[PDB]
Amino acid sequence: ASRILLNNGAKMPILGLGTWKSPPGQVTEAVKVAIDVGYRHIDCAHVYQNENEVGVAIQEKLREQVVKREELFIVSKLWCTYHEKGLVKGACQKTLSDLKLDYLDLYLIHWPTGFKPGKEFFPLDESGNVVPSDTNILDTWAAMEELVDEGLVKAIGISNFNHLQVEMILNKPGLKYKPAVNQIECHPYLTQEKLIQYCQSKGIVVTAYSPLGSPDRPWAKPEDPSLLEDPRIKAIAAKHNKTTAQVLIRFPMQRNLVVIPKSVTPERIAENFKVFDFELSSQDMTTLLSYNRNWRVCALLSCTSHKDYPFHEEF
Ligand SMILES: NC(=O)c1ccc[n+]([C@@H]2O[C@H](COP(=O)([O-])OP(=O)(O)OC[C@H]3O[C@@H](n4cnc5c(N)ncnc54)[C@H](OP(=O)(O)O)[C@@H]3O)[C@@H](O)[C@H]2O)c1
Ligand SMILES: Cc1c(S(=O)(=O)c2ccc(=O)[nH]n2)oc2ccc(Cl)cc12
Repeated sequence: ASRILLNNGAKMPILGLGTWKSPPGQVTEAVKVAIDVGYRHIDCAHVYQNENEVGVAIQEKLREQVVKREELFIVSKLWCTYHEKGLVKGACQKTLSDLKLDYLDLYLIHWPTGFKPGKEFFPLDESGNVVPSDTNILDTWAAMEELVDEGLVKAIGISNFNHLQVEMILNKPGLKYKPAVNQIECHPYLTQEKLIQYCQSKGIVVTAYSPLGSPDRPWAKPEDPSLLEDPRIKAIAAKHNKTTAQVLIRFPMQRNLVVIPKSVTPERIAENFKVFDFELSSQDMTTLLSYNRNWRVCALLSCTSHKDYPFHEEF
């Protein structure tokens, strides 16, 4: 099935297009091509600095009547410098304005860590540590709930929250809306079994980011493990007459996850969508899971002293 039912009663496409690092002069075409070849879910964020250009593509495809707005599922994320109650609505509205939308399908707290507001996305002290905000995650959640009640967003969720932080939200006094989604890094080298089971047991849908291991991440080191080049994964793909990327995308789908591979290459955008016509066996799935090594693309390494840094915790 192409969509998963969320705890807000809406359905979310299990395959979406990622847009982190998609250059602004390429992302409009990427999103146009994606919609043309079947994608109905785009993963966005203000911090990616390309929402205007994503929006141009969405608006053109709506105008062309390639798709209806109700058939699209557009996700964005509240950046860390906007955790303050009085800044959340304006951050959401800037994203809506850039994406050329009147509502988002899903709006996520991008990270649990709040930073000092201002122009800088990573405000630093003179010694290089990120400068925190005193705003706690629970008050930021209350501000997210208001966006649902104002009609700006259909669903709210979280991203990069560890198990205890998810629990904190679920245990919030006076909680009005549960998170619909927790978007986390997940691939065969970071399989996330504990966090995924917890979220799924609470009815929170998990989205897997960096499913191909983000080979374009800015801090890649040549010695790092490489999913797309792992001969063991290549062998599973060859057995199924699929590409390694197609296996890497199908894998989270069969764990009841949503998955958001990024590409700006038209052929790969189309490739990555052709994952609804084959099945990995249970043995394939367990074999892929066995490759876990707790290896992260995204460890927010500049924020490790923040009180809310998510990755000291086991999960
Ligand atoms: N919530 C968060 O904190 C967070 C963090 C990280 C990522 N995300 C989201 O998750 C999305 C996906 O993660 P990601 O961008 O880190 O990396 P990814 O999707 O794991 O990998 C993207 C890279 O793989 C390449 N690629 C794509 N399809 C390919 C294929 N079929 N064959 C070979 N190479 C292929 C892309 O190249 P080309 O583009 O050159 O084709 C790009 O270099 C992001 O774009 C963003 O939307 C969210
Ligand atoms: C890692 C990391 C990043 S990132 O790598 O810039 C990133 C990448 C992509 C993205 O979508 N979000 N962030 O930002 C953070 C902010 C707070 C914390 Cl605790 C960790 C990080």
